[PDB]
Amino acid sequence: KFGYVRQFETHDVILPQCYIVVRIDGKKFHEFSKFYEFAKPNDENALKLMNACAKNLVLKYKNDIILAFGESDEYSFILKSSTTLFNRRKDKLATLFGSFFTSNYVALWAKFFPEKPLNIKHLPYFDSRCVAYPNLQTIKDYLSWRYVDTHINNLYNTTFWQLIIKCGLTPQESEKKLCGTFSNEKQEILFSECGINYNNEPEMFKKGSLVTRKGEILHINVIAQIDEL
Amino acid sequence: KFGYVRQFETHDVILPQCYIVVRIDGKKFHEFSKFYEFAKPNDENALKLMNACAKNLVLKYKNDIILAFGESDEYSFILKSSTTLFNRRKDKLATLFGSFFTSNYVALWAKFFPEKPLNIKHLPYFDSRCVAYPNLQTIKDYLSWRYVDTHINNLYNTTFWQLIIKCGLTPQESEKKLCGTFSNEKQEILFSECGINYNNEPEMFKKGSLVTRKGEILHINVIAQIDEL
Amino acid sequence: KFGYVRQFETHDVILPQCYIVVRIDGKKFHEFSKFYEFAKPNDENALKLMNACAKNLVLKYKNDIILAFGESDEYSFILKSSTTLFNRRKDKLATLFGSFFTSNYVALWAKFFPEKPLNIKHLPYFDSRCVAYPNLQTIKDYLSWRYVDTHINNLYNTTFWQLIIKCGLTPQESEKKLCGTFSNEKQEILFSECGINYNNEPEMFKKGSLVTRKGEILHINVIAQIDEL
Amino acid sequence: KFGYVRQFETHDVILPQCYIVVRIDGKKFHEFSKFYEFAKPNDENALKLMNACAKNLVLKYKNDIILAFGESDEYSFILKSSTTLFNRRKDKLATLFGSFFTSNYVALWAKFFPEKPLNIKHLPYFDSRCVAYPNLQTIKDYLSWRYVDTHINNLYNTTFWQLIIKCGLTPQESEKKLCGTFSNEKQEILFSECGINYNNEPEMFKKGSLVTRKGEILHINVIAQIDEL
Ligand SMILES: Nc1nc2c(ncn2[C@@H]2O[C@H](COP(=O)(O)OP(=O)(O)OP(=O)(O)O)[C@@H](O)[C@H]2O)c(=O)[nH]1
Ligand SMILES: Nc1nc2c(ncn2[C@@H]2O[C@H](COP(=O)(O)OP(=O)(O)OP(=O)(O)O)[C@@H](O)[C@H]2O)c(=O)[nH]1
Ligand SMILES: Nc1nc2c(ncn2[C@@H]2O[C@H](COP(=O)(O)OP(=O)(O)OP(=O)(O)O)[C@@H](O)[C@H]2O)c(=O)[nH]1
Ligand SMILES: Nc1nc2c(ncn2[C@@H]2O[C@H](COP(=O)(O)OP(=O)(O)OP(=O)(O)O)[C@@H](O)[C@H]2O)c(=O)[nH]1
Ligand SMILES: [Mg+2]
Ligand SMILES: [Mg+2]
Ligand SMILES: [Mg+2]
Ligand SMILES: [Mg+2]
Ligand SMILES: [Mg+2]
Ligand SMILES: [Mg+2]
Ligand SMILES: [Mg+2]
Ligand SMILES: [Mg+2]
Repeated sequence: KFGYVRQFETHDVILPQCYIVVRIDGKKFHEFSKFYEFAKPNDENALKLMNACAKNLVLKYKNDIILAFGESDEYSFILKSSTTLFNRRKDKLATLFGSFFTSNYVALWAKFFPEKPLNIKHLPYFDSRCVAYPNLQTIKDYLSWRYVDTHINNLYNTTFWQLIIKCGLTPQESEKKLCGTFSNEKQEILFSECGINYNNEPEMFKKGSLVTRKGEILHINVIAQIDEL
Repeated sequence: KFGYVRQFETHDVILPQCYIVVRIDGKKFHEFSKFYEFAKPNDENALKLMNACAKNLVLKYKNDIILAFGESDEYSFILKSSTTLFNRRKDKLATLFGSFFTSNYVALWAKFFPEKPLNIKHLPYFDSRCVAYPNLQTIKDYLSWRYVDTHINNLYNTTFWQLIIKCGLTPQESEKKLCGTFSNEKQEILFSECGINYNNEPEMFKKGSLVTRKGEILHINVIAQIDEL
Repeated sequence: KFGYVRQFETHDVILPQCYIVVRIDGKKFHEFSKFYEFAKPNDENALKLMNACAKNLVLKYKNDIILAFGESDEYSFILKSSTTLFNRRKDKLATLFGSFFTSNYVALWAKFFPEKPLNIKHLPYFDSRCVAYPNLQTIKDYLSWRYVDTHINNLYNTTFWQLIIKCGLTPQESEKKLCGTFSNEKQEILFSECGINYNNEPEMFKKGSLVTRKGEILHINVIAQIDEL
Repeated sequence: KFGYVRQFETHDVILPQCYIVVRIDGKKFHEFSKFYEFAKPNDENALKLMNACAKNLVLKYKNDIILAFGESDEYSFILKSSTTLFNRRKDKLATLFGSFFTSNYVALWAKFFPEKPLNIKHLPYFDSRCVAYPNLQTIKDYLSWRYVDTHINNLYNTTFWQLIIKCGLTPQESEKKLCGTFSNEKQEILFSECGINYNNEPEMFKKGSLVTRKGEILHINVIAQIDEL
């Protein structure tokens, strides 16, 4: 009857024998972490909750997910190249993982933050993406890339917010001080002038949250994913 | 450094000057509605909640949404043929609307169901799609199609469940009984044997839930949407 | 047995109810035309060959083509927004039109250039493209855009080559010479110094080449394609 | 000015680090070879024409092709997993090989068939396609799939037409006579009843036509393509 409109849709699928990354990146989590007054560069609970949602998800698809890695508002799920999940539908993959994740976020909020509840006008909601990785080397480098990303970001943010806190700086000059440095330089700027050793930093913050199937862990890259299969 | 993995993504975008439909349809909502013991054929609270999320979602993007229409676990949001929202990106449209709606559902569950709190192991989560409609007639027809679908379904399901309830039938001979029947025939099964008149069914069940901008109403297809532009 | 590799293909199609443009443009036609000594930026024979090919093509699909417009090495074919040809498929439409065209080119060459035969090492070969246009305006404007292009460029290159030919200019100072000018300014540069009038330039050069179904004509935009339906 | 129409085009490309195949299959080659009265089901000259074309094609892009394999009206060209050609664009790869090839066919037709020239109303034109293969296994299997199809088809069609030709059979009873047979059974039907030995059938008909870079060979699968890289 009016059914012909269904003609217009698109059911496109990810290429066979490719890994699938589904990545989830929270929308405006700058302002979102501002409103609920998160813990500044790093909120132990906010990050842990992310981990919770991620764990529940890889638990949910325990067969198709090799592992996951979370950063800020972001979390990444690796789908084995052989997966038939959702008949390899991009939309279904992305949207469904995202909704499920979002749903676990909202659900589990009460546990991690009895402090400040959700109000309404300001809510979490997340982006989701399907990315095709044809061979193992690429997935490995993808995962690495995220890991880099977290490393750099925590470094910069940490030595930035210490300067404001400890040395009383404004956002402008704390930036100029940090401009053009190295990884090591900032760690010195942390160690002497901010007076804090960066290795003494908690390990979930530096090296990011990596969920294998079930129980989850935090360390660098040694690719023993090579072994897990 | 590793950044070339971003080389693998796809930013594909809805063709310019096309109306957009972002459709949301809950996953495994049969099991969902069974576990929380929804009101079978129709749960007033459930549908209303759905409506709440919708109202908040067209509120959120006021500029780009013409209107929305909800059915069961489904909602359809129309975007204006000229919209730049999220730069016309399929992924972002779909996934973001999905997260948001979902987020809204889990938030407002506390409100609509003090009866049964959420547990965990059963959580609401929804699928999302983008569709591209090159002209007004098709988008119109689309909406029509949805409405038709809700009218037909509601009639079948209603005479089905009143057969089971009132006359104590098993699903099978209720199916074969209902098999190959017609409109007036179902409604006849309804009033005589099931002792209930169909026109007195709440309007929101029969004709579905239509969200215009801000507040929302429930009737058929008469295109007064044609006038609002 | 090995047949699974077939499952790797992609069957993607043009969104329904969109006019379709198929554009053909010959690769390296600068070097090509330079090799075969085409006449300056205007060769009656080459353009007539192109037109003949296109005439053959709209002859071939008389059912799906509204009309077609040639400029240089370019030819654009407008398929009706309703067409089901090749089931609306990109690969088939681009490559098949391209092939067909290329084949007619190479066929009818001996006709249009009995002067010089084809050699081998340099052969005509053409890029083809599929574009979707969701309504009338867009299509009209596309066509416009093309006609525009042919008109403008006919003027610029004409006066350029007269500056080189008649006035003995080198390209560089002919370019700085023509730089910044206007339409009638250029026509004057043509009329006084180079001794030719641009209104008597052949209407096929100026207003571009246009083929409706069957017989073909050259003028501007008066969109009388409006009526044909 | 009208330029916005260009914003409707589509740049979609092949996923990085995938072998590409460009396959070429002439539309309606049944009627073409019927019209030009080709040789039963194997025309030596037709095949070598096809071959010279593909050689010129691999010749043209010597950098990005591992090799090419032709069968009937078909030819397949394997592009290396790392290729940047046409910036990996679907449209350009398909249409360009399509057109070059078509051009080469029509050109070198003179050489291969001095017997009957091309006419007009019946002209060769070819469908072209792109396929992405994420790994060597699959590209190998692709090729295998092809060689398989040609071997199988050559036997079936050969004893088919020998049954028609020599024993005076009509297509129906040849079709049944051949129905459900095995390889060796068919070669029998060939040796006892049609009087011909399928071992002495020309290796270019049986084992297909394989172009490595430059000069080209006909044998089976022994993948020394593994070493050439
Ligand atoms: N305060 C605070 N913010 C966090 C924390 N974890 C993540 N975030 C926020 O999330 C951001 C991560 O980068 P983005 O995802 O690009 O920020 P975004 O603006 O929310 O996301 P987009 O709109 O997609 O660009 C940071 O700027 C933080 O503000 C945290 O533990 N504490
Ligand atoms: N009992 C009850 N069920 C509802 C209500 N609203 C929606 N539903 C359920 O939602 C379903 C709608 O159909 P689908 O969305 O295709 O069901 P689904 O199995 O969850 O979805 P998929 O797994 O993606 O195919 C119905 O079968 C209903 O059971 C309600 O108000 N009451
Ligand atoms: N000499 C001559 N050249 C022509 C004529 N018509 C078209 N051309 C050539 O066609 C070109 C038109 O632009 P393009 O199609 O972009 O040329 P191209 O660089 O060979 O094509 P691409 O590689 O696809 O960009 C001019 O540079 C001319 O060299 C003609 O009548 N005479
Ligand atoms: N007689 C003859 N036919 C050949 C030869 N080589 C290829 N063919 C034709 O090639 C065809 C291969 O299949 P297709 O190309 O799919 O046939 P088609 O109907 O012409 O093409 P499509 O419309 O694309 O399906 C066979 O039907 C043959 O008729 C040959 O050497 N001799
Ligand atoms: Mg973000
Ligand atoms: Mg981020
Ligand atoms: Mg559903
Ligand atoms: Mg449904
Ligand atoms: Mg060109
Ligand atoms: Mg041009
Ligand atoms: Mg064919
Ligand atoms: Mg074939």
